[PDB]
Amino acid sequence: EGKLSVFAETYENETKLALVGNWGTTGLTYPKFSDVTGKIKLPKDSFRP
Repeated sequence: EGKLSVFAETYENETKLALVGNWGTTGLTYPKFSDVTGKIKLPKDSFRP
């Protein structure tokens, strides 16, 4: 009953644009997308059915 569904999880990673008060995925020494550990890379488009 209802919608039976399975869930996937990822984290988005942004950093300051050379510490100017702004931010984005550039100037980033870490993975653009990651797991909860912060080191494991998990792109939003790396996931498949």
